[PDB]
Amino acid sequence: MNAIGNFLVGTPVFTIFIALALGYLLGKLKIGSFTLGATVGVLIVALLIGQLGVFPRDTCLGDIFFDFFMFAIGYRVGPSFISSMKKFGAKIVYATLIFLVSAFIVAYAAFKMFHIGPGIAAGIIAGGLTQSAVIGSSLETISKLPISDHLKTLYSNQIPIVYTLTYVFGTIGVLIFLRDIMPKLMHIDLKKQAVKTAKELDMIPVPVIVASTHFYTINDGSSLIGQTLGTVNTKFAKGLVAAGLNDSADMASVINAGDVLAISGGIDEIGRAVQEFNLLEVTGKTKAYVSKQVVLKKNFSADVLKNAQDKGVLVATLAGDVMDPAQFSTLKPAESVTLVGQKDAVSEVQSQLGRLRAAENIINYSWFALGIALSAALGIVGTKVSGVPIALGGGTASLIVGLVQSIYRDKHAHMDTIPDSLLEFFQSIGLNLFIATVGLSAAKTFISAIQSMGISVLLIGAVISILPHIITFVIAYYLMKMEPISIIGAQTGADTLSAALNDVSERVGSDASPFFAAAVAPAYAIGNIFLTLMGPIFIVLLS
Amino acid sequence: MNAIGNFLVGTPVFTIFIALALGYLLGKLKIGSFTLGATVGVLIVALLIGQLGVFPRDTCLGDIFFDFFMFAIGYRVGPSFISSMKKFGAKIVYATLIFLVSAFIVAYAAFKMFHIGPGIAAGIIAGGLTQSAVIGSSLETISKLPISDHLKTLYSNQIPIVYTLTYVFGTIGVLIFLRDIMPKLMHIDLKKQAVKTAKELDMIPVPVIVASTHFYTINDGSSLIGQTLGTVNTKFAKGLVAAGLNDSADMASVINAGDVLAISGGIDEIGRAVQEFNLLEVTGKTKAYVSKQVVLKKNFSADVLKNAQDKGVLVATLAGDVMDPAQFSTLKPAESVTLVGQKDAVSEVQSQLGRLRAAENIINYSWFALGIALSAALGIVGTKVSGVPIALGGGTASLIVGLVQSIYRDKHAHMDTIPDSLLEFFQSIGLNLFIATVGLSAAKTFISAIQSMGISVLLIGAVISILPHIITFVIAYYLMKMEPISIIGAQTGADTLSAALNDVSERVGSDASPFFAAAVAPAYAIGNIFLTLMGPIFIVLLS
Repeated sequence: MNAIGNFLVGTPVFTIFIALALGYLLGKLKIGSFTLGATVGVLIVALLIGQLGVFPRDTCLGDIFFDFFMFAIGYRVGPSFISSMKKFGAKIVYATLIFLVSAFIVAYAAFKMFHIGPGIAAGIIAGGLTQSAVIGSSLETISKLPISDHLKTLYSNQIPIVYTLTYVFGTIGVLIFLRDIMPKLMHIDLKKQAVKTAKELDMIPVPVIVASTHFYTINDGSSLIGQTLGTVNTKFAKGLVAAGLNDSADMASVINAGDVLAISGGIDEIGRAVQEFNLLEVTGKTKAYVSKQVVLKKNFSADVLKNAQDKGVLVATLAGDVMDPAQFSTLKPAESVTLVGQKDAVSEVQSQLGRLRAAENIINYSWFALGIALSAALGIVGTKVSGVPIALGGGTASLIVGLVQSIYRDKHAHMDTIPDSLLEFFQSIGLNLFIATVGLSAAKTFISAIQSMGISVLLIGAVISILPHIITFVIAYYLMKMEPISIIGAQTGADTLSAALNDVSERVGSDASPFFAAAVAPAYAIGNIFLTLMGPIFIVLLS
Repeated sequence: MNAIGNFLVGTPVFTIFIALALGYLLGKLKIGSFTLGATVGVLIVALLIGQLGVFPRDTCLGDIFFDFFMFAIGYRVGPSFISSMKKFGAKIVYATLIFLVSAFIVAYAAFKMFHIGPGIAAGIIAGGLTQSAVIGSSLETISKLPISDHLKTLYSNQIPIVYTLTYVFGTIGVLIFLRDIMPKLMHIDLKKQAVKTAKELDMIPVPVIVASTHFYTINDGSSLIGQTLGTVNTKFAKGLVAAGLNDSADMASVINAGDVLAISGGIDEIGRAVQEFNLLEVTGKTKAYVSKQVVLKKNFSADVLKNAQDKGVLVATLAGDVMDPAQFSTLKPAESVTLVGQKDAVSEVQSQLGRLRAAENIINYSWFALGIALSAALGIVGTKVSGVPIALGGGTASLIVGLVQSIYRDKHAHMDTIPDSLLEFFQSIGLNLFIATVGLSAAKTFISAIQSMGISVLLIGAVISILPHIITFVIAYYLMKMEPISIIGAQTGADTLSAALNDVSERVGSDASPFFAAAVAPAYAIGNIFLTLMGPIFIVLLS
């Protein structure tokens, strides 16, 4: 099997993209009502592939794709972050500070009970709590510690092996617990509860009757013949604007036989007018009638918005449904109205109302590249506390950069934005590629550590990974009376388990995935910082 | 400036994603009617950034993104490749074999005239003809050559520097020549000529009147009252099918007052029926009426397709427009019909006609990963000819894999496909990232080679890069009577200038970009192979 092993180690792209192809197929497997999922299928396939030969750890593609994934989450959760935090931010910050202290207490108790060594303790924590930087901080701390050189070398060798052994369960077992067992224990369905919580806020509006233009043709003998376009437009009720005879929007032309009288507005109102006047619909071939999206200026005038109907343009909300005239005064700057009608009339009221909103299909390459560059530059930033180095790291820096960038783009919508399909693809493939890389990097060491310290360390790692979640769940749900989706998001952020984000978001759906990411984000930063600090203090205490 | 240089070299992601952000902004600059373009803006910004400090060449991200770009082109050009090759494939293969021999003749003549050394000759060819593997093949050949060790070392040192000096002009000047000067010299507009050539084939159909369902409400006193749904459906002309009273598709129910009579078909025909019966349109809230896309089976029955109208389902082409019944017999297997109507009736005729077609919005992660893995595995393949190693390489292997994968998916459409927006994003960012990486890798050597062999080598490289294009253009347009877009594509493929693909495709537009890529692809492979072989023979001849 030396040929297969040599080929797989020689070509890294082939291995990481053949573990990402069979991994998804394995993830699509459904047993009963339980689906393995893409992340678990990739972490299972990558280990078996990595048993074939030795694979060095690749920090060149995996880290960049993880940065892309974190930026995708931060950009997708941008607009709703403030609204989510105003409702549930202090509860989440009080649940992130309970999981961490509970994990500290449980780990200390188990380590004291089972006389666990310092290196094994730091490896177990780094694996079960799914924090990789713990191994580096522990290496630095054990280097500083005044111990014998042989003991320091022994601990520094023990740390990576225990981390690799425990990390396998700390990604599958914890994810299964907080994704399948947890909703059942809380007597709720993940999808249903997330959708209901998102409906409690203004996230998922009902589908609205879009207001469009129909090119009706006037037949001879109609009562509309002999009357001006302005007269007919005034005679029409709200939600029915005459956009102009033929291709002209002038208000003084008379309706002679053989002319097209384009009518814009809602479907039911247009149908009532059609039944009233016995008009005949014709699929008119004209490119002079359009719907534009206008971002209101800082001092948008109410008079022009009110008189756009008189000018011949239908004003509607961004969704597409026509809005009541009384809503005109309630409108505020930075809100995006939609003007539907003739080109000449829509290009003037837009000129007096604000500026055109950029469509979602166009991709802002400069925006995306600047976001990635700033994410890297911010992840560089760090500082040392009590001789222990900490930093924002790729995850936190990318999350913050995505948040601020999406908030700025939402505030000023005249610039283009990265499409949601692209963001979803990056969110999916970025985390899965990182999981594949780490699984391929650590499979032989895992099977070797099955033989030595095989059972005790694995079981203690499972206990330290599972028990804090249980106690924090009991405290939050039975005493702190949270909502289930917030509990799950706060725990996922506190544990710093990025693998759970993709799976829980895909089970929730795109409707409340922004809510889940918003719940995760504040927990993620505090969990990252405290878990990074968790290793060195444990080493100092135990040894 | 040592702090800035150290930070830029230390963080590679920051540098390559800050040269990709300012690069696009510089590319958006428009002077007169000439736009620099994304690729030239990135190659200009990256050189200035690379002058700050020394940057090692990164073959880890750039090569993978180039593979992604080539796969994106190969997948986008998949379905139309055979149709394009049947019309213009031999002309393209006869223009790829003229550019290469012309370049050989011109390079040999210039090298003999100016007593050009072997290493400088191989570097000039590798730079002007934009083929990087030439430097490696030349290094191997000069290693084999029985020359003095000092002379061999001198040539091996000279090759990279001359390549770096000449490569700057061989990417900007040639692109400008074949993108701006060439259309003007051919008295055609690139966009207009490409659109006309694509219209000559069946690529861009005119927008078609989509056939949909309107939920009309029967009012009291209507002539439709007292008649069965089947009777009304039979009384309706072609293109007007009664999809069922209320939410039931049964053919025997009578039309009582207060019922919704959903009518499916074309807008103008529905409007004529509305004028005939004075029906009132209502935005009915029902999810039981849908349009599905059915891929016909190998033995699709004509009887069921003919009687779908009687059953209550409108059959239409994949575009959306209703089709004539006489077209039913002309339909063939693997063609995708569209069935519009009630859920119960559409889920049965589909069951007897074939299988549902997968929507474009869904992304096939397994398909994409398998494509990338097979591209890498095929790029591994190679062989040696006359002691000179050649291989398919990333470009050719990825192009072939994308072609065959897209053709297979088009043949069997029941499986999902990678979205076109994602393919476009990869095609854009993949090449630009590679350009940024190579420009950052070679800027100090470029400015240094400005001082030594600054003018003569640069001018000879420009001549060898430009003149073969001119003579092959004259031969093709004035004697071989080609079309302009085919000439441009064949030359771009023969020169193996992947940087021109993105810019010419973006100027052409998405309408005929598949035609341009199809014209490029066969030229690309032969150009790659012959340019790879071009170096060693020149070294052997000159020295």
